[PDB]
Amino acid sequence: YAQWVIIIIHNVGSQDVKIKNLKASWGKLHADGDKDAEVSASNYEGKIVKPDEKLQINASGRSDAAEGTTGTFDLVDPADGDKQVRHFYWDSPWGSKTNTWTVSGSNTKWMIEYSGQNLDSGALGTITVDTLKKG
Ligand code: NA
Repeated sequence: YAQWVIIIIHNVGSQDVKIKNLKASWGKLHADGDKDAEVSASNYEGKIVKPDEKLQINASGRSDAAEGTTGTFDLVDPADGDKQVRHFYWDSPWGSKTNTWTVSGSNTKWMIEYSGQNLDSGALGTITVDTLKKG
């Protein structure tokens, strides 16, 4: 449980954004403040984050294995036929390997800002992702 991430998507613009394809390849997804309460990625599939709302994802390594947390998701634009906005990848591996947080993709109608990631040894930490559809 030393390897964990909290990802907070904050819609700071005026247009809805949508999450799809959340998947942890290592570790689990869990409820806020509750690593023992696992949650399904399907609870997030297609969820809309409205203006000024936040959506929180919590992921951690396994309780009974030397396994960190790794995963991906996409943000898409529900006003534009779920057009891809950005792809996201996280990795907080068990052991000495540094952490990774990677945002990728091109959709010039959107601005995406993130901060909080710990790229050194230890947990990736709490990453806030602000989203804004440009006017
Ligand atoms: Na690590």
